[PDB]
Amino acid sequence: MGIEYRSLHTSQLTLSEKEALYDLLIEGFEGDFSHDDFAHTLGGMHVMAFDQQKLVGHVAIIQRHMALDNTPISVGYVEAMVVEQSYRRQGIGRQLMLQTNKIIASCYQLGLLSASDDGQKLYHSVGWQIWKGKLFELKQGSYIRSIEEEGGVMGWKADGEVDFTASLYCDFRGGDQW
Amino acid sequence: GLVPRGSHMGSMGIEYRSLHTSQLTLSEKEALYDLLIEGFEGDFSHDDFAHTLGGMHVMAFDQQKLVGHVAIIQRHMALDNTPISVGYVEAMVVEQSYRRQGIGRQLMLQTNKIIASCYQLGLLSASDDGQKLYHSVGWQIWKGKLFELKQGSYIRSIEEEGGVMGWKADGEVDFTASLYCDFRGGDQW
Ligand SMILES: CN[C@@H]1[C@@H](O)[C@@H](O[C@@H]2[C@@H](O)[C@H](O[C@H]3O[C@H](CN)CC[C@H]3NC(C)=O)[C@@H](N)C[C@H]2N)OC[C@]1(C)O
Ligand SMILES: CN[C@@H]1[C@@H](O)[C@@H](O[C@@H]2[C@@H](O)[C@H](O[C@H]3O[C@H](CN)CC[C@H]3NC(C)=O)[C@@H](N)C[C@H]2N)OC[C@]1(C)O
Repeated sequence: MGIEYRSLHTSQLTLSEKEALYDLLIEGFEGDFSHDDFAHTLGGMHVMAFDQQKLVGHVAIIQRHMALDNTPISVGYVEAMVVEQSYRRQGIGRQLMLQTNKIIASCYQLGLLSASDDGQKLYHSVGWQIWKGKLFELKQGSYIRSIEEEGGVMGWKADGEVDFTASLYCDFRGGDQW
Repeated sequence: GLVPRGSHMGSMGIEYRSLHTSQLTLSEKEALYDLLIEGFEGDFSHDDFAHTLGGMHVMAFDQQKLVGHVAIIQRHMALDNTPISVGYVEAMVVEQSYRRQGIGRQLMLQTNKIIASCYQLGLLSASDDGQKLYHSVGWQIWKGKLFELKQGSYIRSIEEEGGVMGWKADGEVDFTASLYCDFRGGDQW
């Protein structure tokens, strides 16, 4: 412990934090990180962990506009969790998601994310549970169903009640829509 | 208790603060809502207040009084069939007694800064009485066709064409291409 946490919007980042963020994401994902993945990281809030001026952890929360069963839903979508390897064994990830949960709770109706191989445990340990409904994405104007993502997407409710069996229609982006 | 949030500058006795929605108190949320209705003379709907939150706010205060606001929403659209990241400008308003003092200009200058650092294109929907201010800081009429998701299908937004304005974020965007916005409650533009 001894890690200072900062919640800042992309518009508030230093050049130092951006350059440190980019190096951390590449080390953590090492070629699994597209230029599209980097694009999805930007535009919203970043939760960052610092060990005495040098960045050790990061998670981002971006606003997405989806449809939950023909009803508009304001989603805080979680992107690019990464913790430096030497710092992965200190609960930094859990602290990251708890600030994430607060931001989602004070801004959006629903938090969404697409779990990775390393972690479907950490997200579950702070209240995230697998999304059970069908998932759809925009593909050249019309909506295709994202079968390859169902079971990999998890949600988190904040002060409401959302049918985790309903269909979700995500907004359009580059690369992986989820 | 209360700590410094985001960022602050001052211009001619007016303090301007850029805050994310997650960085505002419930009291500040209600002060803003009070500002929006009085400033729009009742035209401001609850769907429009929902469209205001979730992103950044620039807020102008005459001393302790909230006298100006603008919001920058992140929206995910398509240009033709290319993905484009949009900072959508919402709920621009200055209190009636505080017009003619350069507050809307300063609000938009901060808006341009936020957009330039975060998104590829700024977009807004302006009134015919409001196009003059955004033109004064580089915004141009969008020339392409506009589309909106209605019940899962894209329909042409004929009534909004000519009323949407854009501001390129240090790049190149063809303002004659068509725009396919994201789904939301209330008015899509
Ligand atoms: C079906 N089995 C899965 C397999 O489809 C795949 O899932 C991918 C998921 O990981 C990825 O998002 C994660 O990777 C992005 C770029 N690499 C950065 C954000 C990161 N999540 C954030 C919260 O850290 C999604 N954008 C796309 C998913 N297809 O890889 C994991 C998997 C379990 O094998
Ligand atoms: C085609 N002639 C226009 C006419 O369609 C209409 O345009 C509307 C536009 O104004 C409105 O957005 C403005 O009002 C929102 C809620 N009222 C708050 C945000 C505010 N823009 C923010 C930046 O101040 C859009 N959301 C919907 C548009 N239909 O009214 C104006 C008009 C000139 O008559």
